[PDB]
Amino acid sequence: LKVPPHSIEAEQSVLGGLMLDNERWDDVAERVVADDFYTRPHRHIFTEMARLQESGSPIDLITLAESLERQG
Amino acid sequence: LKVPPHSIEAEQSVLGGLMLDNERWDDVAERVVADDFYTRPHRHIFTEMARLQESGSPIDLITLAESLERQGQLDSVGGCAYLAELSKNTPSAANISAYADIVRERAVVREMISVANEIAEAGFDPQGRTSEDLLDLAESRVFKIAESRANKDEGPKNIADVLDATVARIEQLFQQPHDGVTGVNTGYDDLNKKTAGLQPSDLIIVAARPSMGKTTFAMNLVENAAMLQDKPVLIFSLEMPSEQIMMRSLASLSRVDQTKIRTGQLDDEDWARISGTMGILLEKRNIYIDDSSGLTPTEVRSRARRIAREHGGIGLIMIDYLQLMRVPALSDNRTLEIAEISRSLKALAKELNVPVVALSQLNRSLEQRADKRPVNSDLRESGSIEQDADLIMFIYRDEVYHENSDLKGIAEIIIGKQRNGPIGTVRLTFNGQWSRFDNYAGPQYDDE
Amino acid sequence: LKVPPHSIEAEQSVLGGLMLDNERWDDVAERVVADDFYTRPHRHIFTEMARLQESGSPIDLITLAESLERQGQLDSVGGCAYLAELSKNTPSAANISAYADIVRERAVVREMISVANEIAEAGFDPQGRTSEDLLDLAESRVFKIAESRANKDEGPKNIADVLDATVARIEQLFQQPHDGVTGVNTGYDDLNKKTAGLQPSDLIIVAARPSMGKTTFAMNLVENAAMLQDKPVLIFSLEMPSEQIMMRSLASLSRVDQTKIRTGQLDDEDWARISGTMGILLEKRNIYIDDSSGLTPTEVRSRARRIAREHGGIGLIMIDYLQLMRVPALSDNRTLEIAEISRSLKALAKELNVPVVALSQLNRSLEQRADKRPVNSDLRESGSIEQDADLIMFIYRDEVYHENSDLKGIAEIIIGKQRNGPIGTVRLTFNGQWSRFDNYAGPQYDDE
Amino acid sequence: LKVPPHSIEAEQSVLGGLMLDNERWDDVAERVVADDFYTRPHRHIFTEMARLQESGSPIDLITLAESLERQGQLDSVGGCAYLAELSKNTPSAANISAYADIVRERAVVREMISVANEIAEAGFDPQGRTSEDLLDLAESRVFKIAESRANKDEGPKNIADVLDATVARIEQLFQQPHDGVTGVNTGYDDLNKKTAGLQPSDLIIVAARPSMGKTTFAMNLVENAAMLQDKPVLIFSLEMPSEQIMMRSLASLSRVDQTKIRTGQLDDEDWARISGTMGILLEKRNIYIDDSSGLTPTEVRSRARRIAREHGGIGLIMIDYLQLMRVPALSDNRTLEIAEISRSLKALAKELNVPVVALSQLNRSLEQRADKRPVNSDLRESGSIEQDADLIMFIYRDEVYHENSDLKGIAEIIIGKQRNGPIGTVRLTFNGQWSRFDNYAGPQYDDE
DNA sequence: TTTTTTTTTTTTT
Ligand SMILES: Nc1ncnc2c1ncn2[C@@H]1O[C@H](COP(=O)(O)OP(=O)(O)O)[C@@H](O)[C@H]1O
Ligand SMILES: Nc1ncnc2c1ncn2[C@@H]1O[C@H](COP(=O)(O)OP(=O)(O)O)[C@@H](O)[C@H]1O
Ligand SMILES: Nc1ncnc2c1ncn2[C@@H]1O[C@H](COP(=O)(O)OP(=O)(O)O)[C@@H](O)[C@H]1O
Ligand code: ALF
Ligand code: ALF
Ligand code: ALF
Ligand SMILES: [Mg+2]
Ligand SMILES: [Mg+2]
Ligand SMILES: [Mg+2]
Repeated sequence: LKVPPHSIEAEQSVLGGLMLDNERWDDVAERVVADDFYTRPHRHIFTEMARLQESGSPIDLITLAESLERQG
Repeated sequence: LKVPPHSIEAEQSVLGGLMLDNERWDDVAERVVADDFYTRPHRHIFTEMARLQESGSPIDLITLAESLERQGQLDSVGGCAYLAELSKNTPSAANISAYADIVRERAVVREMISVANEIAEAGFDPQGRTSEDLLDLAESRVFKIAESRANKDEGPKNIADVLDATVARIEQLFQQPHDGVTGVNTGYDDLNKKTAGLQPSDLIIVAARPSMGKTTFAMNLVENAAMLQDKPVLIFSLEMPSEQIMMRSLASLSRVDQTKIRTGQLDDEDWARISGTMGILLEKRNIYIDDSSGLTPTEVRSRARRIAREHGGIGLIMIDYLQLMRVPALSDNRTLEIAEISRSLKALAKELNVPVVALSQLNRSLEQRADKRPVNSDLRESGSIEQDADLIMFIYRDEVYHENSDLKGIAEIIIGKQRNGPIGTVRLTFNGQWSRFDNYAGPQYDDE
Repeated sequence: LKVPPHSIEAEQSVLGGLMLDNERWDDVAERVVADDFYTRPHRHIFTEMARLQESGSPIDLITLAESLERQGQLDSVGGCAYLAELSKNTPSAANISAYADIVRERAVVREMISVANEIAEAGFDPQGRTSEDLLDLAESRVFKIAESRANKDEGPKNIADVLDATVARIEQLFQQPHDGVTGVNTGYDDLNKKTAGLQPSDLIIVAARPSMGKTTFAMNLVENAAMLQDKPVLIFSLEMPSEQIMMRSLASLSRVDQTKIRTGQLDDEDWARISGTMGILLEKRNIYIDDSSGLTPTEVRSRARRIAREHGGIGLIMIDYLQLMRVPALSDNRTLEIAEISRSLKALAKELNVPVVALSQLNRSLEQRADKRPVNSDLRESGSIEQDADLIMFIYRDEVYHENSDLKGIAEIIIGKQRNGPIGTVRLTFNGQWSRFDNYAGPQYDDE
Repeated sequence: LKVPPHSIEAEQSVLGGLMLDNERWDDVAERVVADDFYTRPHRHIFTEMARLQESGSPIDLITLAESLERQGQLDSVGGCAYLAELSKNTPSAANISAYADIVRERAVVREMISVANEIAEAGFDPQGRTSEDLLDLAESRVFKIAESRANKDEGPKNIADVLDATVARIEQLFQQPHDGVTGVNTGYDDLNKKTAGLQPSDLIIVAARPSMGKTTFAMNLVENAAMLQDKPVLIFSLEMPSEQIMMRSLASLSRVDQTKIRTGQLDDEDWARISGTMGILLEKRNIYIDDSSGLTPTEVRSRARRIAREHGGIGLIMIDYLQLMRVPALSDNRTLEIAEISRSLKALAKELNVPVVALSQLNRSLEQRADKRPVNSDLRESGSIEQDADLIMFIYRDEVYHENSDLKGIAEIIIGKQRNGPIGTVRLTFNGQWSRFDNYAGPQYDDE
């Protein structure tokens, strides 16, 4: 089982920073997309993050937790 | 087991936030109330908070703890540590609106779930109630749910409210003495008399046959808007590269034969003029160009939003042109695709409160007629282009069709539609060499 | 477990009665169906009985058993022995009707129980659904449940009652000393002669090409109706903001060129007239404006009923315009979507007993003819728009198409369809500056 | 084991009717012969009656038993007991026409099966026969079945018949017209000739564009049928309330301008006419009208059967209109939904033996052509409407499309299909004021 | 399977 090329640490840094700040969303929106993330959990979080952002709502742990909870 | 929905953390944040800043008290109070919480101690804290606010006492930890201790509810809700933890987990007070909005949503869902349980309880056991009564209770409960929302969806509005807003708008328009130009200045005084500028929230359209000056006129509008105000203007050039557009603009502003610019056979005076134009443009710096091809309506909206957010709003956006945009979801039916694009452009204008100037092409049926001036029903593939547009300007140069025309170098701006305003024709001198439309100083010919 | 209420005795008595006396099968069919039975074997037996009866085969203990064996359901239902026991249990079909109603009540109770269960699940597992989605779901389920109670009592039956009801209405109208007008007063004498006002329970339609004046005419009818009666009038402006609608209606009533109102260049006399209009509007307070975009037929019904309930009925409903309404279910077939919208609006008018005025657009095929007067088959996407409307009015302004036309500032209201009246043309004056249509007091031209 | 199709009841009913009435034996003999049955003893009986008719002896129980006893066939046919039973099965001798046709139809089907069996036999065992022999044998058999049917409208008339018809009709015309009609009266003499009335078990169709008199014509047929018979008539008005339908009927029967009735501006003379009409209608009391909306083929069948059983049969059924019925099961394919609806109506029509009139709409393609007269291909969603229809009438009014046409107030009924008789055009006068059609007494232009 | 809206080429009156 050859290891597919991926970097979890970079993904974790990107997801955490976006949680910290909202002004850089554009910086990452152009660069990466939901399909970019390797692990499905990260893919789910980014999709929820995008859904909140395009709704014009603040990004935070509580908002993300509820939004992910809504979709199960 | 099924746990009724609730957000303890959000309940913590809303309670925590107000203790720092009380200015957002109205925002939290109007949005949510103590009945929205799922945990009883939180309801007790908010009830105390509302009482303290009504008493004029500042909202803070010390005042809250004092009130709870005096009332004896401090033990029930915790204490100094518990209330300190309440504010500790708050991410930011500014976000409190979202936390309050979340709390409202959880309460609404709980209210709906309770109603569903009440409906199920009533249905399972008639308790002497007939079928019709059960329908009535369901209707009454549903109406209550739609009643407890407190609008939130812009339902029908009484006429008294509308009159108050409209008369206010007219009164403020009275004060500012603009004398004709309510919207963006077009730069051609004959055109301002009819359009009164490019009004915000409009979908303007410029249409003409190929090589009639459609991109030459639009760029003149963009140049005049940039120099006659201070807000950024955004250009989506899906047809030509950015370099070609700028080569024309230098020729227009500096009034230098664009053949020399494109070819490089420039003299000393031409260099002097171009240097003057460059200084002016770099002094303002409020023009943005995006020459990417085949953009979808979503990409157009996203990029416009970012420019507006960063630079404090937009003043005008131009699209060149409408039919080059793509909607991949609707690609089997070109008629539906064009209708979707037109609707999106109108929606974008409303959202940003900015005029959108989208160019368009024309059918070939115009060329089978004895009279070759355009009409509304010539717009290409135009299902709803004629219906959504609030203003339609056609460019017609008679010299193209009749060589011996008397109107040599006199273009006509035919206003084919204007929702709020008259229609007519405007004559402008066309200097193709400089890629420019100028005011027609000649004698005014009455329009029929 | 929560066993749903049921009465197998009524089902068994009905089944025995059908097998004994097949003549009373109508009594069962007019109260219950195959799916009303608590036990599935009863449902299979009823369905087989219906198939046999529809084929002319008698419903007895032999034919039903033979049919079940051929279809293979004889094993699932139990066999001939179960049918034999059902025959023994039921004495006679003398009281079959009472049992059928009980089974209908049980079937209804099972349905409302299921609806309550579904709603509870949705609240417990919204799966991301917003509060509105469940609200509309609750409304639809209530409407479906009440549907069985709408028309389930009587069918054709009497004619004597039809004559009694009809003659009574003629007497009421005869006694009432009205001047030909029986519906809402349009405000234009020539139009009242042909239409006799906007009749209740009708679907009126106004159509024309872009910028012909569909909204200008429609708002004039709204203003005249509001001033000439007391019941509220409701407006759905899916296209223009409420503010723009008010500016037009403020210019029409006060007769002030709307150019000044829009631009704010008003003198003292204009402010006097606008003040007079505001006084009159605020005295009545029976106009409601809703400018939400993209409303489904369900939302239109919900908001219309709420206004009627609060203010004791409606007098007129205006929609601007048909094609802008949405039906997400039928979002693939546009033709079916338009057909559904038209059917719903006609039903809404009948339900509330109030004329509904819905505007519409026209095809481009009109613009390829020598005679450019609209006809019924020009309505856009119009599957059943022509087939459902009770009255269709077209707006034609000749001066738009011929600059030399003698009819300058004259509009023709072409009545393209009317089920219960003549068709013809009515000529009015168009004052665009004021956004108004006026009676054509000038010389009258007989209509061929 | 596949049992060849047959109709035992038809055989028994035909035999009994012949025994009772002897003057109609010729009609039965021409339509069906002894060999056309399925059971040998019944064929023997028919041979006995044919022999008796050849000798001229009366045909009845006594004569039939005498002939059978003399020939020894009395025991073969079960004796005199079965001879009496044959008449006991027959309700009446007048209805022998339908039973004889069924016997002929089964005979044709049996012959087809035998030919198919012979075809399989030859193909399975060529015996040396070339493919040409097999094909020629098959072709000859097909022609025998097709040509061994008699009937009418089966080819070009020869010369001898034409000459006799020419001289015969020339002689008759200059003396008297000699109109036969001899059909289920529709009230219009010119229409009875081309249709022989509305024959039972058919599925008639009326089609036209919106607002063409489609409902006006159907109501006139229902009224005329009601007065000229005693059997009840039924109406399913899925579009207009019973009040509006009754208002039109009062205007039509009493010949009163229906605008006055709608607005109530009547006088003493008009009230006298209406009172007279109400007396006549209540005297008969044989019209039933249902205004339920969105019915299903099951619901109409149940209601129609109930009315028939209560009052002993239905003389006519009218539906307004076809496309408005609903079939929830097939609620995804409209084409299949309409196909099921049309099939169900035809099944009901033959099941009750009563004409069924169903209205239908038309496409918009009709208006595209230069000739706007409808054709059978214009029926809307016509998956199977044309196939099942036994008679199709289109309503046309040239005045609608041409103001200067000389056919003012003239409506053409275009028969686009018919089982028996020709297809042509029938002119009528359309008095819209009274919501009525009248016989075209004017110059009867020769139809080309 | 049916109804709708847009292009482009031919033939006729
Ligand atoms: N140097 C020049 N001299 C004269 N005419 C020119 C020159 N450069 C461009 N034009 C003219 O300007 C016209 C407008 O071009 P353009 O705006 O690209 O048309 P559109 O964008 O409507 O297709 C063209 O018809 C072209 O002939
Ligand atoms: N100040 C004005 N002077 C002259 N004509 C005007 C003025 N304001 C509006 N109009 C005309 O009134 C018409 C009204 O258009 P509108 O009511 O929007 O039609 P629709 O609603 O069918 O699109 C427009 O065609 C416009 O040209
Ligand atoms: N008083 C009247 N004067 C002239 N024509 C009338 C009058 N009343 C009704 N009509 C005409 O009778 C026709 C009947 O239409 P209708 O039968 O409802 O159409 P459909 O064929 O769709 O059922 C209408 O087109 C209407 O114009
Ligand atoms: F060349 Al073009 F619109 F025809 F830019
Ligand atoms: F602008 Al419109 F009908 F064409 F309101
Ligand atoms: F008026 Al209709 F079918 F078009 F009854
Ligand atoms: Mg261009
Ligand atoms: Mg409008
Ligand atoms: Mg009708």
